[PDB]
Amino acid sequence: GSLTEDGLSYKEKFVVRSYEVGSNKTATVETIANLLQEVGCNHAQSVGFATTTTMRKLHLIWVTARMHIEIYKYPAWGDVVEIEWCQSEGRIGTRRDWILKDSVTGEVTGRATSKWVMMNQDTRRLQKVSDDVRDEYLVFCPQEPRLAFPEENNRSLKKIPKLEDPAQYSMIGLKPRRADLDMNQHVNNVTYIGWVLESIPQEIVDTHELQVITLDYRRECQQDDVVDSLTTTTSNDSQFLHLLRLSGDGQEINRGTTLWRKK
Amino acid sequence: GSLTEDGLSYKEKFVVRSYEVGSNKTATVETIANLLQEVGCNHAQSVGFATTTTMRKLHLIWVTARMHIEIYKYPAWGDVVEIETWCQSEGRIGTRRDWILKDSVTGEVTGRATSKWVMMNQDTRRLQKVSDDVRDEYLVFCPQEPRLAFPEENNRSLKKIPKLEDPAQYSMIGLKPRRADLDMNQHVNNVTYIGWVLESIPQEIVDTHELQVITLDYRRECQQDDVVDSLTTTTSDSQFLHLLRLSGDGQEINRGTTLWRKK
Ligand SMILES: CN1CCN(C(=O)c2ccc(F)c(F)c2)CC1
Ligand SMILES: CN1CCN(C(=O)c2ccc(F)c(F)c2)CC1
Repeated sequence: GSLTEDGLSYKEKFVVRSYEVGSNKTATVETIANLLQEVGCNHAQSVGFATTTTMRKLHLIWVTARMHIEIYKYPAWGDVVEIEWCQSEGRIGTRRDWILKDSVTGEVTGRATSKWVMMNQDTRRLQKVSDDVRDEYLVFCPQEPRLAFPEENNRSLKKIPKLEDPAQYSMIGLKPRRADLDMNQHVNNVTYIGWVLESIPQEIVDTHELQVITLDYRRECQQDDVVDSLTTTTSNDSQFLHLLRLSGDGQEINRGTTLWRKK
Repeated sequence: GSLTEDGLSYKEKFVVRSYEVGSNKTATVETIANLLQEVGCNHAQSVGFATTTTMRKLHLIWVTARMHIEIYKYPAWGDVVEIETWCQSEGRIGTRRDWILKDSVTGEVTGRATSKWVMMNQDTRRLQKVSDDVRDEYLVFCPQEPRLAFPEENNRSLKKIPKLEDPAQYSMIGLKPRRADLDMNQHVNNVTYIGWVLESIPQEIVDTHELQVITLDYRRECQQDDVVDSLTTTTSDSQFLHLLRLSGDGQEINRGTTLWRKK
């Protein structure tokens, strides 16, 4: 992987692995999401980091509030996928975008965008971005807007409602194992995507392909918490409303939507 | 990756990823096990496959009976690990696949693994002896003289494992596979069982020790709709005896042993 000529974006190639594919012999959405986080980490490392010097002084971290992924073609086992930046969104937080391409044809096969908010590591209290922090990362971002999802009214910015009981489908008693934890023993963001998809019926997975997924992150699941995954059909295309909540008290951890197209 | 000059073994390099490491910022044993299966698949493809032509017509497959892994140093996040793999004939009992893991920079051996494979009819699940016809079709891809990752006359890779007796000292109950735990044929990945075994090791052992050796016997497959209980008892460096069984009837699926060294 490497930063581009202007040093304002990062590119990396990945060869799709045997254990990374589903029944279609193409990468799962969870493998794509893992590759997006890997290229994001490599971009932060290449530019000097993604906590800045002022963030470490105040015990502040970047946390994901929303993830949005759109896939036109899932790369097959053995294929090479090329993934390509960050932007300041004022005092609200930051945004990270990705473009996925087939290495052989050069065509865009997917795109993703994510919203990040500033949070104190210890109290877990959200806050706005200060000017000192904002100026420290602006030298690594394009100055003009560069959007993976430019369109006037697009799916990446839609407000998601809260699923009402009873859910049409459900998967109960989901728990993270050590492989679901990151280097700081926190549940990996990609695990929640997998948990959301656990309540989609197998017949939908067998006859449709996942085109879009939008996930809001409200609260972290601790490695000792238990999760329930709920889904209701809202709709050639199928749409679903999703809700992840703590098995006991029913505390919301995530809400999302998926859009699937017939194979 | 590529076959070596004699075409009797295969080598591949991997750069350790951010999501592949544990709290010590080094690859987990599950990431190593995934890399071993990936290099094993690439070796089979490079030599024309690991189901042969007579196996395909007879509805015959290779299944893992035992996996044995020994790690001296886990590669750190961003390091390059080189893995060499080869296969060997073990008469009519079955096949063996061995691996050697090395640090790419120093060239030193950082780990080694061996696995026993048996012939099974894909449909009835009935074990079989290999027989002359299938042996002759894959002997042209194996070294003729013995090449062993674990040569020592009387080593840990060939030890008989006893069955854990109730009550277990430690346990993790209600473990279930999700879609990310399934391979391209919707079967639970072999690496998932390693993770399930490790779920019953207390966190204090993981925090103060490093996993040096793991030996796992595969007796029966977990179906994606089955529920598993993971049991562990200290037998001692620390040693543990392990048992995975179906949550309902208590049917054995796996048995194993782990050896850990103080950090
Ligand atoms: C490691 N974390 C990062 C963020 N995350 C959350 O669950 C989360 C918690 C509090 C918030 F305010 C928020 F926007 C999101 C998923 C996993
Ligand atoms: C498909 N993978 C999953 C793990 N696996 C087993 O659990 C297994 C089942 C029956 C056996 F006879 C046996 F030796 C092993 C086979 C390999």
